[PDB]
Amino acid sequence: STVPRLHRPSLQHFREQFLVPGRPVILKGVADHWPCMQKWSLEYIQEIAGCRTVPVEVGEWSQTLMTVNEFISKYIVNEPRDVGYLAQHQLFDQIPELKQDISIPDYCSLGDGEEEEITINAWFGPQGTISPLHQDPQQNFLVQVMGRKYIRLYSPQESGALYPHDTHLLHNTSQVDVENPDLEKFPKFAKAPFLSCILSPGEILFIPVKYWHYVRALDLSFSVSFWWS
Ligand SMILES: O=C(O)c1cc(C(=O)O)c(NCc2ccccc2)cn1
Ligand SMILES: [Mn+2]
Repeated sequence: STVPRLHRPSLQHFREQFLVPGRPVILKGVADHWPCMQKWSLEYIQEIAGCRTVPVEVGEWSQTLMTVNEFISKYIVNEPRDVGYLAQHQLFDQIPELKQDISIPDYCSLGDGEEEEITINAWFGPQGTISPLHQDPQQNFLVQVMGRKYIRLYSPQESGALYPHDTHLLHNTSQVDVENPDLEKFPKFAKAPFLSCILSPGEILFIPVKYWHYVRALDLSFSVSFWWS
């Protein structure tokens, strides 16, 4: 079944019906008028960030460094040879002029943490970037600015059917390939219930703390995640 969509729910409505019980929801009408929604093009990103060094994941992922200009030329526009992903980078601490184009969702103030401790990551890459099914240790607002993303969500109650890796460093990551699972090795995965959605520009997906999520970009995509408690 699909993640529910609510237009600008009250802080109390969000707190009681989603944050406290830990239920995913897509928030409409919240981020859809942030300046990033109309301003962020490849052209704007190149103008404001082109010459800055960014970390890039190259898909068995390896990690390298290059300028934003280099990243767009090699992994976005010029019939890329491999998949490059400007992933989980605090681009707005590096480039404060870009932080003017976003805000922190008001719903974050329902958390128990300081606003200064909210981690804001950029997720900028071509069509076809894929995450492993994984869980994070904080709440998350994932804001879609450019393009769409297909996302699959499994509650923490279903962890047993997701076969987490046995190593400590990877215990938060599933061994299963969500979209082509090995049911001979991971048979419990097939009957695990889940929510899914296509997240589109202007929309905010609330991923509850420790909720397992899987993310595949359907187009050239730019997302901003807010990790908060
Ligand atoms: O908001 C999040 O918590 C979040 C969003 C994404 C995302 O892709 O948008 C994500 N993917 C991780 C990844 C994917 C491909 C290569 C290397 C890392 C992880 N976490
Ligand atoms: Mn994540």
